[PDB]
Amino acid sequence: MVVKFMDVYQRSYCHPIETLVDIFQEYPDEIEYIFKPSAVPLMRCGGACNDEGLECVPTEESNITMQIMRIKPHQGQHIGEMSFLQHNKCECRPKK
Amino acid sequence: MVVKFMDVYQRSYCHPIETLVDIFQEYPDEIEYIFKPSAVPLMRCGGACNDEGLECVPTEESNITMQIMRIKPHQGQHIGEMSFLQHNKCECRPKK
Repeated sequence: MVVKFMDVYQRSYCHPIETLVDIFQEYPDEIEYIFKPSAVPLMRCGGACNDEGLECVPTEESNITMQIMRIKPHQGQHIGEMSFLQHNKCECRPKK
Repeated sequence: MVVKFMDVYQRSYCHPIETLVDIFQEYPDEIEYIFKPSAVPLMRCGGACNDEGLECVPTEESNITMQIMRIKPHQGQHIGEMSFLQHNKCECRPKK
């Protein structure tokens, strides 16, 4: 079959999407660590907007705490809680 | 609460993930066109593997056809069918 355009557009439109997010990218100051897993799944805004003058951005957010394996040379592996930001609501906004 | 490590790793482990994929990326030979929506959601392999000599790749795939709006600046627009690859099964394999 074929997905009809209106259906394709609505499902591709700006909304919260579970996304794999690199841990080190979120915690840029932890330069001595390697994390396992290296990326975790987090709800993040993504998708289209009606006119190019707009971008998909969060209008509501919250945090989630996860146990992450933190590995630094000579310190063996540690399992530690790390907090990550999630997007609960998304809307199209003018590119500032 | 806190998501326990075993669950964190399991949810982060190589598997098919609904991913927003840039159409022009899947069809880089379609220069003249602006697609709308510019990206669509497709199931794509993503996630961690146990050791770094491995990468998450598809081991079963399929196709999905969607009606996409094709725009040629100052030339009008057409709604047309476009085929996209989908990943149905993923596995961690050597980075040959």
